[PDB]
Amino acid sequence: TNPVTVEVTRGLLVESRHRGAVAVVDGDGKLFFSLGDIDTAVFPRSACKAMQALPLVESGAADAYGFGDKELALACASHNGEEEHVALAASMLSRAGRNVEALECGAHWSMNQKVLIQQARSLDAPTALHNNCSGKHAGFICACCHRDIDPKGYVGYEHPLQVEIRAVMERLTGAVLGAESCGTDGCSIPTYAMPLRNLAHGFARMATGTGLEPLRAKASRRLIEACMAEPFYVAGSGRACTKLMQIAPGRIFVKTGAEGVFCAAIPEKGIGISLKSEDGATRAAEAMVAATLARFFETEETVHAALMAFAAMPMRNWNGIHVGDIRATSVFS
Amino acid sequence: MTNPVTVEVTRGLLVESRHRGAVAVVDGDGKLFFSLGDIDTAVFPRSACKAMQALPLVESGAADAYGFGDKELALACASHNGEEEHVALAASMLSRAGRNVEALECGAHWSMNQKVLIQQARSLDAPTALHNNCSGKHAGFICACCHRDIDPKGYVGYEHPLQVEIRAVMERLTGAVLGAESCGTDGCSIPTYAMPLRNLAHGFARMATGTGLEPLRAKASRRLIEACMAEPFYVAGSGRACTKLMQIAPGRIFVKTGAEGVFCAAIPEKGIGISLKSEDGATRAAEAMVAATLARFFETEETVHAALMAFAAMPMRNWNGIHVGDIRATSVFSA
Ligand SMILES: [Cl-]
Ligand SMILES: [Cl-]
Ligand SMILES: [Cl-]
Ligand SMILES: [Cl-]
Ligand SMILES: [Cl-]
Ligand SMILES: [Zn+2]
Ligand SMILES: [Zn+2]
Repeated sequence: TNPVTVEVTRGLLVESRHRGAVAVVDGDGKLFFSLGDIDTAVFPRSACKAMQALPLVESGAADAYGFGDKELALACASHNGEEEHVALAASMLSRAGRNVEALECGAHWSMNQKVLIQQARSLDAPTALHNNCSGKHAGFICACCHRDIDPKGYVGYEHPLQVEIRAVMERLTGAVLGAESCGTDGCSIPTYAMPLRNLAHGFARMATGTGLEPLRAKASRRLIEACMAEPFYVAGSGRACTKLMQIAPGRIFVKTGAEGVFCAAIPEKGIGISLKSEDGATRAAEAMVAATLARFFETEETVHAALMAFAAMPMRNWNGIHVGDIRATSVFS
Repeated sequence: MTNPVTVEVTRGLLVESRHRGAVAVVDGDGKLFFSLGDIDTAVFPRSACKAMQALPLVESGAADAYGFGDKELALACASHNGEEEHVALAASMLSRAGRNVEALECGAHWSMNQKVLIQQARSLDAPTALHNNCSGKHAGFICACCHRDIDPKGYVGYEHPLQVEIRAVMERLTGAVLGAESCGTDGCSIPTYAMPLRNLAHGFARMATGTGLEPLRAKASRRLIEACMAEPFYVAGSGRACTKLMQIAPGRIFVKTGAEGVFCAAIPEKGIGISLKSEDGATRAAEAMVAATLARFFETEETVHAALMAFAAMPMRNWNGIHVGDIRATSVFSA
């Protein structure tokens, strides 16, 4: 029965309240911090894209097509459909001998307002390349092509790619990922509900290598380093996931998920983080991931300060007037 | 007292996300017909109570002096998309008070509606104060001031005669105490007074019924509610919940959204007022919750009930158009 994790104030008062759950786990699976119910299956949605990109790396497809940090970042991305994202994804497909028509994710306008205005002014309609999951889906197609697997139907539950992804995520998290746990994601691929505890543990393991074979440990290390090295390619302009990974370069891994999921790691402390705003609000998940991270940087005041700017964000109206704050509650203390 | 789960968002076989909330349904006499959760704790009505804020426009006689039909009264009660028709009409309402866009103190922003925003972006460098979802309410405020020879400059300020009047009107409609402690600044820079959901609902029941109101306030309230139901495009716009909900049973259902997951409603013919809040402020929950609450009163009107249940239980389709799960008001709305 989940505690209030974020308050949203106006004048002297709380106007809105979010409840959520948080799991912080080390490489060995030891629990360092928890809020609310970390045992009920939650859909990680986009928060677990890095786990899904392991096939791209472990298959040798990354090395074969000359993917560096930018390409791997995109594979792990919910991007804004900025031209830089669109041209990188086209490039990943091109090097595999494919193009946009291979994408099975469908098209949508940026979920960033500033980026949508630019799209609206430069395009008649978005393409599948503008889909926030185009880099992941381009990873998928590249993984298939490299291995001589026809990418057609790569979204299918019993396509060999999704078979491999399910086995990989079972191994990382120790969760049972089958029909019971399964739903269709925004891009038409499977997403697998699992306890927050197991999702945090999966991330701790990618972060530490603990419990993984060398190949999976190495491929996990490359994916995380790539996201922290090219955080723009994970999200883009004005995005929480990009800015959070610019506070302490190379030290903090974060990834947003649809419906208020966040995953994080701090490799150097060997911890994985997962959390869920019960109502699925993004603003709550952002404030909660910042408050949770800040616990581990209390001794580093400029990093703590930067994190607290997301844990306690001012809101201004259309005239620029401060009206209240979105703030993580004292349960983070 | 903890708020019950009012809305579930499903994916595959599971609940993906849950919203908690509160609902009050009150008649003209203040009798409670239906409630969920805490309807006693102060909540900010935000734009949900624009119809009450429009009383000075009508009761001053400003609406009649400036030739306002149902469209102008609807816009005055509106959180509109900033479509061409809303922008022109706001501009007309100001023009009749001897004013223009510079008179507006609400500031500018791009459309609440994505499709309208794409249109705005393609045809404008930046939006003006006229494009602001509250520009009709603000044009009304300025017109009420100009008609009475009150200087509209600083019309947003707490002790400006308009704001003093709005507090007095809203205390009379709601029976709520609206002072400094309850006050916040709204998205449009005017005051917004947190009050119990029960008091908000009662205020709408009284506008809906005339019960407890002096003849002039009773008449002015009937005019505002009628205009909103007569011209629901002007209350919101293309694609909008508020417009579509008032096109289900033309002239019979009043609704209005508020920022942070508020809805207010009335069904004048059943003598009832409705208020509600998604505790987490989610629009999608408040929409599901107002549709389920309205549906309770139309169960034997199968076309209307079905049309309302299309908002209370709604399929989610992904970018490829595949059904992935539902946004559904829970069963506490049937019990
Ligand atoms: Cl996105
Ligand atoms: Cl392994
Ligand atoms: Cl650093
Ligand atoms: Cl003008
Ligand atoms: Cl009265
Ligand atoms: Zn996706
Ligand atoms: Zn307003």
